[PDB]
Amino acid sequence: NPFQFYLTRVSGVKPKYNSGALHIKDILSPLFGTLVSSAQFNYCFDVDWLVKQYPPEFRKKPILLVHGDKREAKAHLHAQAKPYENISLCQAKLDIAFGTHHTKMMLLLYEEGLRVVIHTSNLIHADWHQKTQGIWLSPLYPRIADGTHKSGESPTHFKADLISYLMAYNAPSLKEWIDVIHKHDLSETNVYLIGSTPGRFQGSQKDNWGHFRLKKLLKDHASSMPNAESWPVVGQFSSVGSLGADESKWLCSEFKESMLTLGKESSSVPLYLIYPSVENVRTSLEGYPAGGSLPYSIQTAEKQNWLHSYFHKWSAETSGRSNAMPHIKTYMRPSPDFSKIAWFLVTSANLSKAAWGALEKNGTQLMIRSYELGVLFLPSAFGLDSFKVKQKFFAGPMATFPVPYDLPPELYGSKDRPWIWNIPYVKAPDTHGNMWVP
Ligand SMILES: O=C(O)c1cnc2c(C(=O)O)cccc2c1O
Repeated sequence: NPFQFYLTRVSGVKPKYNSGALHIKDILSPLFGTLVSSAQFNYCFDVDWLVKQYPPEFRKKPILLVHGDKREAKAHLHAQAKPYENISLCQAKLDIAFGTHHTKMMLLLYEEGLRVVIHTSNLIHADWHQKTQGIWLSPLYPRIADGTHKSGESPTHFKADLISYLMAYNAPSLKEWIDVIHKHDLSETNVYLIGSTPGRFQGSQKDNWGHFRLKKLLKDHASSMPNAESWPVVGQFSSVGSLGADESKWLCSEFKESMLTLGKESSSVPLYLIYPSVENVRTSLEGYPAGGSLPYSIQTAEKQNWLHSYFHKWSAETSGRSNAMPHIKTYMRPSPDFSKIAWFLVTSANLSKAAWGALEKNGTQLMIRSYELGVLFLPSAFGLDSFKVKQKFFAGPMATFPVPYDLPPELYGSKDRPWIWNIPYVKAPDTHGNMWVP
């Protein structure tokens, strides 16, 4: 397949639903390359667990942990890593309030080249156990011969864009990785990088990040089709931020407007949002504890009940993952009969202004609070007009895109409620016999 989009392994599904899936031990295996050094960008780390996922022969190679923790949380992470002399830490600066470091990425330097992994899982056991998570695996990027002067750039500008993302940290440990990337040939890359970094961007920088970055890519590298107004937008996420008192504040005014862009020309486009119901969580493989990773608070939700009429259940029969709660986040543009898609994005970014950005200063400035990272699949980058949707995710022309959940999405029933993690659920027990009492 050309897309190299994978799901993580799920404990408890039949082997046919894990055949093409990846565990972190598979990604770090010597079959993928002979490791020299690695950088782990993430949010939450269990360092003891993380080191055990590297093959024994590679467990003393240098590891850089890139995180956003401050104060006591920072001290706790340093204490976790102190027993391992080969682990260094890089604290991503977070100068805007309520921002976090959500980017999930591995940089893997081998004897044989370089690989980039952009994914959705925290580096803790539970995120790789029974959740639906997404992985994009780069090709093995060869080193450019010393003395050869090549760009090593792809038609999607991935090399320059990844360097630009890392430069935004202003961090000495990442300048080392920038120099590594400069020395490798990334020309085979067929995805576009979509990142968020904290800041206030105007003018020439407005299109670099967040939902304006997506809009720019869709204007430049996708084509509008007739009846484009009939092609829905689908967003699928594991958390929701405060979006405002009604849909016109942000969701349907600037977010949806960026997502409905196609081509360079001058809305009743349906918007489907997929987010687990309480029943989805109760009957999941993990039971109610799965909701520990779906952190929608009652304080936020009670301020935006208008939002929940957009919500659709989690269903993933196509990949055997209906009971594996989603921590992947995806956004896409299906055709009116959901048989084709105009593009697909997998990312760390949840449905929030912090992650995607919000316009400020009379619409002249995009303010982003957090670090996020994802990759965009555009048909034009594969020589196509659209992607056909793969009917079964793990089944057998390889130019069909593996969408990991069912289409069309199913609207919440009248008795369904969105999972809200900080209220009790004591009416019916979960798959382990327990209630939820936060
Ligand atoms: O992967 C992430 O980016 C991420 C960020 N935050 C949380 C929280 C929280 O914000 O307290 C609670 C539970 C899960 C996550 C999580 O998975």
